[PDB]
Amino acid sequence: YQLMCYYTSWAKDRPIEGSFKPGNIDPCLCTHLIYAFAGMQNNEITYTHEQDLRDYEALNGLKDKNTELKTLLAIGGWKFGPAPFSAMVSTPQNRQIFIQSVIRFLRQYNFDGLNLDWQYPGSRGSPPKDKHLFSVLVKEMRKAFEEESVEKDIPRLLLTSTGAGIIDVIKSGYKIPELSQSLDYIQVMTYDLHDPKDGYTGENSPLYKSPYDIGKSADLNVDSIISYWKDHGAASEKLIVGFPAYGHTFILSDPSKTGIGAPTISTGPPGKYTDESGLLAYYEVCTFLNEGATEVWDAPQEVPYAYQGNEWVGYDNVRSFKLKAQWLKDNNLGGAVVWPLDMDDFSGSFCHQRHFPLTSTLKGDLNIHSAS
Ligand SMILES: N[C@@H]1[C@@H](O)[C@H](O)[C@@H](CO)O[C@H]1O
Repeated sequence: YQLMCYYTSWAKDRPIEGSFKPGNIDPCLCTHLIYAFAGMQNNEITYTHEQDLRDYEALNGLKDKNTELKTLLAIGGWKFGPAPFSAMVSTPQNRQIFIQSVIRFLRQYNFDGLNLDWQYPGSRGSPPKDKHLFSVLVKEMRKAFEEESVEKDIPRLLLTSTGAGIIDVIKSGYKIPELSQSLDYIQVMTYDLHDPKDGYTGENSPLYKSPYDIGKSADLNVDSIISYWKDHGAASEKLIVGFPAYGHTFILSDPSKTGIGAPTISTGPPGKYTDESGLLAYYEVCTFLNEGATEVWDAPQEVPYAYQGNEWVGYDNVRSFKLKAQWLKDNNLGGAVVWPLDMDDFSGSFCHQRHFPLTSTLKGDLNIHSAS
């Protein structure tokens, strides 16, 4: 199995004790490390900020301590949006320019591969044709990586891609049979399945359906999502399950109702270090628990959730990860991806359970392999 881990670029911009630098990561903890996000300019891959080139050098410099470790560069993301991709895949000319720049760029900075993260190739403003086009880009990109590897004579560069965790998004933007043929891996976004927008309390990455999940919500769970992918042509070995190191905060309209499906008003207040609304890193949830937040286990969905006053949090802990890692033996080889690493108690300061409690669990249960 593979233990992939995301390293956010804006993580080192958090308050000192909440700041995570690329060289602070354990080289033997993951099998694949993915870099926050790269940018695009003139249908050419490029960095987001000059500071980045220094993160690349430090990120790949870990391959000295762990020779089997592989690093990938991710382009895309939610903020990025579909617009730039739609325009880059529009013509074979633009396509060939991106692909070559991705090769030059990746080979120059010592990356072993590229992670495409086109947030939804068929929705959010992307036309239906992009479902077909996205497929073309992959087949084309896979082929050049292949030629480059033959002529230059070096291990081929990996090509992965994220995949929707929402049925209706998968149907309009992903050609799974063809895609599962050209990609090396598919990181499935099995998280954010419920958010304060829904209007009720829900869970971030539930393993199973909730006795309250009705209609399309019945599929809003790891088990159902993975099965849809598998049933539509995706190879189990190539599927990589999403493991979030954070939770989502809601605000109960009645502190009397603190269970799943409880009526909500809005997202929760920003956390001390991760400054957003609606979220809380794993280590930030530990403080919440430590300050008297009533912790309860969701048996039907196999995940935890806690609450304080009118503050509700749906997250994941070591127990939910272990339970999820055992389920992962659905020949769901390949394995899991931690999203994001910097949101795990990397220092042991907040959750007094040593470094990377969540990732350490996945690593042990997936028996991560490394002659080091
Ligand atoms: N590439 C990022 C990932 O960090 C995240 O796993 C995915 C689904 O949320 O969103 C993307 O934009």
